[PDB]
Amino acid sequence: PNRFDRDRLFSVVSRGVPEELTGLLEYLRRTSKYLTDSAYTEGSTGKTCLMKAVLNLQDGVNACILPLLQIDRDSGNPQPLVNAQCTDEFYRGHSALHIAIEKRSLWCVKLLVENGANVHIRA
Repeated sequence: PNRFDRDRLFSVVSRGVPEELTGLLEYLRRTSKYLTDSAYTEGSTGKTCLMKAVLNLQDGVNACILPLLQIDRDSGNPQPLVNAQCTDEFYRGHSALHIAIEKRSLWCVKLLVENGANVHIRA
């Protein structure tokens, strides 16, 4: 439960259960890496864990988002996966804020903007 991989982290966030997220901070402070690294994001497009987390919601609730964002800001590159955007020509610049706004929800927008972001970021 210390060494984390993209696939298992994506499965963890997908279920919306935040109990097994104990270990992200320990790994990030042990291997000296952030959560915005290529090791956790898609290598073809640039999709990150926040993206998969917000693409799946249980009737509009995903409790893992709060622990994920707080741990991200607790340790991360000056962009806490809120300005890190896709790179594929199909979806260049596509960030988490647009994806959150897509599903026709508002709370996710509240949290994403509150923790800080670049609302002017464009795709």
